[PDB]
Amino acid sequence: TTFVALYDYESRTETDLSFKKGERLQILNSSEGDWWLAHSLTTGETGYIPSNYVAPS
Amino acid sequence: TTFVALYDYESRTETDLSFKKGERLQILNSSEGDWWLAHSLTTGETGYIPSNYVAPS
Repeated sequence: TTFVALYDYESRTETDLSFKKGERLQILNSSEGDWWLAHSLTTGETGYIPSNYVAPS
Repeated sequence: TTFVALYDYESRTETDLSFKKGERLQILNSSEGDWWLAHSLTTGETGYIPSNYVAPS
């Protein structure tokens, strides 16, 4: 249920969470799901996608 | 290896990927890993975290 930060992390966008090594973190359930780095074969664009929006080919 | 978009998705930050239903998407390997929505019990802040930066308590 609970995780611990292994390294510092500085936020890079409005939506990520900054934390320090040692912080205790609780994972939450969103409707979008986990986010994956993806490349669109249709458009050539790249970036993070919500896993719950996609299904295997 | 390949996934298909089930719904349209409009990007909300500089780092996510917009796509339309039907696009074919390839998942890529980054050093940060998959991203999870998390709540810091240490600071009370909330947002997405790189999974490879944390370990179970």
